[PDB]
Amino acid sequence: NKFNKEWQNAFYEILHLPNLTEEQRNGFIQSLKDDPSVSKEILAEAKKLNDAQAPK
Repeated sequence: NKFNKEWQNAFYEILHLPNLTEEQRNGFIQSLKDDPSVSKEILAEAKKLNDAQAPK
């Protein structure tokens, strides 16, 4: 199914990633909406970015 539990978990994980600016956050969210089938890969990249942006 297009908007499965997968898609849902990615949305709320990305929403709560701390090190993303707001622009980045809503960018990954827009991608999730524009292409639900790749929700897994969007989530990975968001974590990858969030983690690459921890202060100190």
